[PDB]
Order: sequence, then structure tokens, then C-alpha cells
Amino acid sequence: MNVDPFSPHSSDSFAQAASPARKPPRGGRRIWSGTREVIAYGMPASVWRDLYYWALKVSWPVFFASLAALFVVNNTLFALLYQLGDAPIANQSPPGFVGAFFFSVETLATVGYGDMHPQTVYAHAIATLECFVGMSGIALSTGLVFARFARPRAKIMFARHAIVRPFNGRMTLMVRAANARQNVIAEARAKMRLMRREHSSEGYSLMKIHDLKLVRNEHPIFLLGWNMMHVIDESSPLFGETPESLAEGRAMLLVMIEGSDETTAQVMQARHAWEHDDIRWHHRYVDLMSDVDGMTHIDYT
Amino acid sequence: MNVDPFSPHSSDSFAQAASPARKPPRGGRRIWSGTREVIAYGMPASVWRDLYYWALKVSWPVFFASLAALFVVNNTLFALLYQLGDAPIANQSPPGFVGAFFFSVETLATVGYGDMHPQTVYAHAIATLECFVGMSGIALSTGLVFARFARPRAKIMFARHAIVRPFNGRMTLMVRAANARQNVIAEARAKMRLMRREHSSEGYSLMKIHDLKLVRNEHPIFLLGWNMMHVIDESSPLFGETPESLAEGRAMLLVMIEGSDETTAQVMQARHAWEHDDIRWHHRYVDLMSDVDGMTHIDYT
Amino acid sequence: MNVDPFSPHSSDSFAQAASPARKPPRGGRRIWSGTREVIAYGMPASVWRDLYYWALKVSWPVFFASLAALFVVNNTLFALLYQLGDAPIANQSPPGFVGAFFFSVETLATVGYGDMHPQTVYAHAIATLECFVGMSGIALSTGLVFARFARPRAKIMFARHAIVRPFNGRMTLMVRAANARQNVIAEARAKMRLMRREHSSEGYSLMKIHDLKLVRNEHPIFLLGWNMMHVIDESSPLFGETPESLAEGRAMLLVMIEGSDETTAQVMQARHAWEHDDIRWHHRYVDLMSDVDGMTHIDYT
Amino acid sequence: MNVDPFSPHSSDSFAQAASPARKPPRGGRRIWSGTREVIAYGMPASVWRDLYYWALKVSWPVFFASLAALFVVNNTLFALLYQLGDAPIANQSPPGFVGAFFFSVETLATVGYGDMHPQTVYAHAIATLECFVGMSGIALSTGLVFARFARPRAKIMFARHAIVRPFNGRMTLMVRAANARQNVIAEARAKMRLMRREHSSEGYSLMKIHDLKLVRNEHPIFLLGWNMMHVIDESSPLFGETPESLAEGRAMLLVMIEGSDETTAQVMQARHAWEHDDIRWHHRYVDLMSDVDGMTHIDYT
Repeated sequence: MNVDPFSPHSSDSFAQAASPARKPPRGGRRIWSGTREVIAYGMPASVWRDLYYWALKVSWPVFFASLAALFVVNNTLFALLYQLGDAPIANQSPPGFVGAFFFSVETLATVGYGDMHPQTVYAHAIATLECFVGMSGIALSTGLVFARFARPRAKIMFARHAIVRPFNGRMTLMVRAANARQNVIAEARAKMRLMRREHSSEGYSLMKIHDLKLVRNEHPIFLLGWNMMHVIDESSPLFGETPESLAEGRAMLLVMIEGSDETTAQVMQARHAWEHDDIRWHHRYVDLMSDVDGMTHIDYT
Repeated sequence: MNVDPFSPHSSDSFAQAASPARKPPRGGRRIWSGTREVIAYGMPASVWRDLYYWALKVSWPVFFASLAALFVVNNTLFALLYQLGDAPIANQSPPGFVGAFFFSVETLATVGYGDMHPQTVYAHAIATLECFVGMSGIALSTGLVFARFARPRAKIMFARHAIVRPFNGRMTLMVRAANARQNVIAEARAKMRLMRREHSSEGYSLMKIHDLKLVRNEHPIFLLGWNMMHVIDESSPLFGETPESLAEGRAMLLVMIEGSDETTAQVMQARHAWEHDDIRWHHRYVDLMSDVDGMTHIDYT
Repeated sequence: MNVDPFSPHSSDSFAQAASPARKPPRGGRRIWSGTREVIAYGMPASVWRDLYYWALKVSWPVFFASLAALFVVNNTLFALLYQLGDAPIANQSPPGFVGAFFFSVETLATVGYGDMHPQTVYAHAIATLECFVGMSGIALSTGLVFARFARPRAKIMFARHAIVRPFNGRMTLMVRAANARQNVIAEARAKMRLMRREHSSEGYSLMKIHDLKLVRNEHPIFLLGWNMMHVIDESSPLFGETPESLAEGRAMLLVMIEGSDETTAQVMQARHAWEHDDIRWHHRYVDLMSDVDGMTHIDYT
Repeated sequence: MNVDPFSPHSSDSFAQAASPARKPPRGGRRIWSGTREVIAYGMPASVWRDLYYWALKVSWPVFFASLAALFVVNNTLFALLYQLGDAPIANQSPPGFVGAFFFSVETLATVGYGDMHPQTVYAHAIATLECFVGMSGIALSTGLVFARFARPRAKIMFARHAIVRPFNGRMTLMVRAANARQNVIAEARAKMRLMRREHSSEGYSLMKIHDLKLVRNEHPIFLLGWNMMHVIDESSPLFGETPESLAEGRAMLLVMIEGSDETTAQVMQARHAWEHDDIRWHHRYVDLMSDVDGMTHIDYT
């Protein structure tokens, strides 16, 4: 009966999104593609490695199916080899290449029991090559499988519109962080992208912006549900941030969150940018506003 | 006959906790749960991944049992398939589905020897699917096993009450670090959580506190048994730290310790927070106090 | 129909280098060698580990061939053992050691089906040792395979000559970054190596140079195609950088780029140094210059 | 014919230590022990994990032998089970438990061919349990094997006595770095341990020392063979470093070196401390002194 840990016995957690589950996934910067990145498209030699990338993302149901497809294709190739013209391997329950398929599945996977017919050395060599390849394939598939597990998932990026509301008599901006996975130790850094008035982009196009203020007062260590926030009044590029000026430039607000996961420690980072028109007025100050009386932590979308 | 390394030939090390071993484990922030974090409960789609989490923590005896249970269940499902209605696979030592169980165990695991009866193609297809699934399962189990080993253990968090005692004519606070595993290179950072007097929590609720002082004079590199300590007299929020004031706010002292393990290098971190009432008066100054005359390092609880 | 992601449906990406693909790879700091580093050559005990290194780099086609070669060699050694002089294992389809080869391949890899002849205990012991070794070998090969995948590729180093051109009425230097793989979050640090005029190298030979300026105004977070740049006019060693002076010293410009890959997070770094004569005059200011009207991102060499 | 890379075609690299190879290894902080650390000895529950540690260090020849020993022991236990009293499994080439050993090796490892005798269900259950355990064991052994490879080796710590020699008319201290493996990107930090004159150790015993000066002018990025160095003349605790004073305290000089390996990126660190009497006078200024005329890099001990 701990204060927070008793929470899971509460009502269903489906409030994040029950209905959208049946709807397709959030594909916006992660749509099905053979590219790793839109800029990465330039490398042409990458075609081999593209498969690696492909096998890494959609792989939950697709990988198993893909592996099965590869199995069938590879096995049939073997069957064709069986028909090559050396003394054939027969005496399998199904006559013809079907029989070849039947014993060869055992070879390209594990190893055949009563299919004791390596009568011809040519057939044997073919089978031997298949054995080597098949065990190699198993290692490859297992390696890929582990690699997929190794890849962590960063749902921490979330998606929410920035809100510019006053706080402490000072104009400020606020961003919603995500607690979707094991988020317990993240820290964040804010980057902004403003274009100068004179930025015809013939010179130092795209002025990089250092806005440490979003995280400066906000250093988030008790990350169980922190919000990031900067102050406008100080000396910062954001002073002149009126909407029209922001619109003129390609004002982009970028926030990155990264830290250990408490789980096997990997530094998981997240990238999320919001457009200048994604900023919202102070009217959003109403916030989530807990509906349950008392200090309670609730997650609703 | 080195100075410290001769120590293991001394008396039993059981002083950390011999009797408590039979008692249940320290479940306080790590109780058996299907949640990853109390906040993480909100994500509902996580149910699949919950199993991953589950298989990662309690897994020492439970994993093997679980795997066996899965084996039995999966195998019996196969047996049911054997009874599907195609020409059945018989001619196994035990008649009936028991025989099916007997040969199928070989298929869903490794591969059957004298159970050379893939007489019917329908039976064969069923067996083939089982073979594919079984080898996949082996890869999955091995992957999970390695992943578990990959997860490091951080006993370094320990548990001890803070002590506010005077030192060098200056009021200070002290925290006991843990040397439970391979702790040789950790470094630490201190975070505090104070509530403002005016913190009705309608504004910037929960004032984050930067208290680098705990580690500031204490940078711990010779980590073989270091204690962390801050100074109150300087300008710090802790100046006004009288107990009544601390009680009013939800004064929380948080200390994190992290560094390489000398072992395959992973950055292992630890999180441990102590309540404001977990702070103890200066009377704790007596310390462990070595009982063995001379400079000796002893670990007793 | 996103702004950048629609790009892959454009023309072929082969512009990075279609013809050079048939030409040998860029071997300059990575030529075929048994050394790990030119300085690493000094360690002689490393000969065993040299193989590890060797198996890690060229391994795409070479590893499979090497493994096959090892298989043949190891298997033949087993065959020799078969001929040791204990009662021989015969009754294999091919008489003689060929038969030994035939059944032994099954033993040193997976396990033999109808080769049920462990008639002599001496033969059996030999086979048993082979079984143990073979399964160990499989584990070793799979481990090496995964390790290779674990190794990331850093094409991000690229190769381009530095350009010293004026910008904003201030003399500056510019370096081309690479987007060849998944480069999305890199950051960079600049190091320089100048020799003092008086540097007879009898004292503090080789004055290390701190040139943070290359990245100082350039902190690259929107890394989709950033260029690094320092300023000469400020107080920096580069003020006196006239070509003759640079030539006198062994002026070396070193830039390192590193950051998370968004992929399983590993910190991938890159090292690339350019000679003092690799610096080019301001005439290179023409830049790539997009040929497609409008703001477009194109990758051409 | 590159400048440094042609070096390996030179004379033998054995100069690091040809004869000492036959001599036992440098066991000083890494002697055969069941402890992870001298302080780690305190945890008693660690006994299980001690084996993990043990299997990780000496494992090059020992692991294979250990595994074989475990195989024999586990297999014999199975044989005992065969003799349990259920209808026995006979009809193996060797009569008695020897036969049991013979077929059981196939079960606890891979899977038996002509040993088609699971005649009794009790025998079968025993064999089945063995199959499950054996495959699990294989996974465990492979996991351990990969884990060992994952562990990097840091020979970079080296061992050399500090030298306090004058440089640039300023008293300085110098330390020899090691290039033994793939050392290309390390950086270093210096820590010192001095005891105060008044340090009866009743107060803040052991004054931690921040000596960033060793690396301050020395930031080592061109790490192909850099030496670390601090300056005494500035304000530093080292000003009063006369030998007698150092002797009074337990002056310890600690230097840590860490950075990416260019190899699969792991941050490999190294810890090495030197006693106050390990410091040497300025007479060591003679240095290695290259014997080969011209600027050449040679590694001799």
C-alpha cells in the first residue's frame, strides 16, 4: 500500500489511446521507407544495409513472416539444386522435388533424421553446402533478433503544442514531457532555429540558436512528469518572439530529452521539433487540471 | 600478501546480512509488479512489453520455470494439432497423444531421431511449422537470457539515513555510499526537492533544487568507501533547513551515483531519495567507528 | 507527401559514387593490415587478438570464406584422427577417409543421422571431443558475427579540403560534414596541431591547440547537413595562420564528430585530420551551389 | 608506403616483453581471486555471482576446461539418473552406465542418432529434462562467451614511475601513457590524494585533491603517444610537494585515461595510482630518447 505503486489497481489505463490502437501507427517521421533518413537517401551503396534498417523497425510481425518467406525461397533454391542432374536424392515419402523440399527443410534448418540418403557425393556436397548456409542463416537470424531487442524505444518524444503563458509575472513557454516507458532519469537540452531578418541565406544561413533557458531553471531529475520552461524577459532571442516575427523566420523549437533508462543502461535520446505556428497562446494555461480532488497523478490525452 | 587483498582470508563476510537472506527481498521500489514504473502504468499498449519487463527482473528461478511452463503449453498445443484429423502420426512408443507429446518435444526443441514418421504431408506441414517456431523460440529464449545478463545490478544505492553533523566548525550533512558490487569508479550528483512557503502549487509547483554541494567538496574518485557531504553555512537553500521548515515542505534529499564498472563498461547509475524525516540529528556522529585497532576497513551493518 | 521524405522517389542517388564502386575501397587509414594501429604494432602478444581485429573489418565476404576454410581444415584434422589406429569408423557410403569426412562434417557442425557407428570407444571419444569442439566453434562464430554487427560504421568522417573564406567581414574557415549514414544527432569538437617557432622539440614538442571556435558558433544539433566554422579575427592561434607560417609547422587541422545514432544508441565518433596544404584559398567560396532552383537539398560529389 | 603504416614491416615488435611472456602475468591488482574487489568481499550473497566474475577474467584456457569439467560432471549425474531404478536404458554399444554416458552426451549437448530407446516413459521424462537443461546450458555458455568478448581490455593503464623535472623554467611532473591496444581517442583526468598536516583523520580524513593541471595543458586528443604533465609553480597543492612532506602524507598520484576505442564504441577507462615514493627526481629527464636518427616512433621498454 505505497503512495504511488497502489495506482495500477485503479481503473483502466487505456486513456492514452484505446480506439487509435486499431488506427494505423504514427508514421509522420517514421513512415514505411527504405531510407534511413531523408538525407541518407543520397548514399547508393547503402542498398544492402537498407535491408538491415528495414529488418530493424517494422520487424514485430513482419520479421517472422519475412524469415518464413526467405526460408521458402532458399529451400526451393536447394530443391532446384537437387534436380541439378547428379544422381537424385529420392526415397523420400513424397516423390519428386516435393520430397527434396521435405528433407531439405531439415537440412537448411536443423538436421534430417530418416532421410539418410547422401548416396551420391555430388548430392552430398550440395547438402553439405546447404548445411553450412543454413546454420549460418540461423546465426544471422538470431543475431538480428537480439539486435532488435537491443534497440530501445523512445516514446518519450511525445507530441504536444508549445504554450506561451505568463508565469511569476514573466512571460514563459512550456513543453509537455512523456512518461510513456521507463523514463525515470532523463535530462533535456533546448535548441531553437531562427532566421535573421537580413538572412537572405547567402551568408551564415540559418542562425543556430542556443536556448538553454528551457531547461535552465527546469533541470528535470525528478522526471516522473516534468515540464520544460524558459523565460522570455531575460536576454534571449525569444524577446522579439512576437508571432509575426516568428512566422517570417522558420522559427523552429527543438527539444531533446535523454538519460539512462535504469534498465540496461543505454542513453536513450529523443528528437522533437515544433513549428512556429505550433506555439499556442497563453489561453492553454488551463493545463490538464487534475479532475480527482487531492494531489493525484493522472495520465489522460 | 598485499595490504587490502589479503582481507578475504579473514572471517566470514556474512555481516552484511546473514539472517535476512532467508527473509524476503527488499521490495520497496522494486516489488513484484507488472508495471515498469508507477507512472508507466498509463501506457496500455505496453501489455506485450510488460512481459519483457517481467522476464527481466525476477527471472533467476522464475525464468527457467516459466520457460518450462511455456514449453509444456506450446507442446500440448502441438499435440492438439496432431489430433487435428489429418492422418495421425502414430507408431510412437506411447499410443495416443502421449506419443505425439513424446516426438513433438524433440521437434519444438531440437530434432527427433527414430520418430521418422512424416508419413502424411498434412502432418509434415504441421511438424514443419513446429520446427520453425521451436527454433525461433530457442533464439528468443537465448536472446532474453543474454539480455538479462546484460542488465547490471546496482546495489550501490544502499539505504541509510542522512546525518546533519558539524564539521570543521561548519554545519554539514553526510550520506553513506555502498561498495556492494564492483563500485571502483563512481561519481555523484545531489538533487534536492523543496516546496516554497508560498508554493500553493498554482505556479511553479515543486521548486527544483540545485545542491551540488553534496558532491562539490566530495568528488569521490577513490570510491572504495567514500561518503558524500555538503556545507550548510554557504549560500544554499539548506541554510534555513531547520526541521520544522523542512517538514512543512516535502523536503526530499536525492543523491545519484554513477560511473564505469571496470567490468564491460556500462554507466551504472542509482537513484535513492530520503524523506525530510529521514534526516537525523548530529548525534549519529559516532559513525561506524572501526572496532579493529589500526586503520582497517570493515563492513558491518 | 512530406517536404523532405518525398525526396527518395526522385532520380538515382548514385551521384555519391557509381563508377568508384567497382574501384577498390578507400584504404588510406584503413588498408588491409594485421595491425590495429600503426602504434599498436609494438605489442607482440597481440598476435592472437590480431585475428579478432582481422575478422572484424574485411569480414563481409572474407569471413564466410574464412569460416569455410577453417571448417575444411578442422574437419580434415578430425579425419586424420579417424585414421589414428583405433578400430576405424567405416561403413560410410564412401570408403576410406572420404567417408570419415562425410560423417565428421555432421559432427563438427550439427549431428549425424544414419552414421550410427560409434562402435569403438576410442572412436567415440574422438567423436565426442569433436562434438564439443564443433558446438563451441558454432558459438564462437555466432559471437563473432554479432560482434561485427555491433560495430557501427562511421562514414561521417568524409573527406574534403578546408576552405578559408571571409564571412561577415571576418576571416573564417569551413569544413564539410557527412550525412552518409544515420547522422541525425552528432556534435563536434575541433583540435589543431601547431609547432612553435622555437619548437626544436627538445621541450614541449608539438603544442596542443585548443580551437573550440570551429564548433563554437557552429554547435550543429540540426545535423541534417551542417558545416563547421571558426573565426580567425578573434584571439586564436589561427590569427598568424598565413600559409608560409603554417607550412613551417606541421599545421594539422583535426575535427571530430560524435553523437547518438537514433539507432541502438552507441556514441559513434569519427577522426579526420587535414594537412596544412589541404587548406584551400577563399576561391572555393563558390560552394556546391544548388542547381535546382528553390531551396533544395542535393548530394553530389 | 605511408609514413607510419609502413612501420610493421620493420623488425620484430617483441621489444615490449619477449622473455616475460613465459613468466607469469602481472597479477598485482588482478591476482587470481574470488573477490571482485577487496572491498566487494563484504557482500556474502555474491557467492553465486562470484562464479560469473571468475568465468570472466581467466577464461581464455580455463573456461574451455571448466566447461568440459562441468560437462563431465553434469553428464555423470544424468548417468546416475539412468540407474535410478526405472526400466533402464540399455542396448547401447557399451553395457552398463558407460552406455548411458555415451547416449546421454548426445542428449545434454545436441541430440542422439541411433540411440532411439526412450522405451520407458520414466526414462523418457529423465531424458527430456536432460534435453531441456542441456540446451539451456548451451545458451548459457554461449551467452558467457559473448559476454567475455564484450569485455574490453585496458592495457592503457601501463606502469611507469612519475618524473618531476623542470620544463620551460617551471617545475613539472610527467607520466607515460600506453598505446598497447587501440588507444586512438583517449582523454585523461588527474586526481591526487594528500593528507593534511593536521589530518589526524578525526575530521575530514583524506583530503580529496583536484589536480586538473596534469591534463590541463596536456588535453591529449592526438593520443598516438602522449605524456601527461602538470605545473608546480601555479597555485596547486603540489607547490609544497617536497619529498619529505609527501612522505608524511600518503601522497598518491592517480591518473585515469578514458575514451572511445574506434572499435565498437565503448568507453574504456583505466585506473592507475602511484605511490609518493614512486615519484622520481628530475634525473629521469633523459627519457626514452629515440636511438634511430630522425623523427621516429619506437616502442621499447
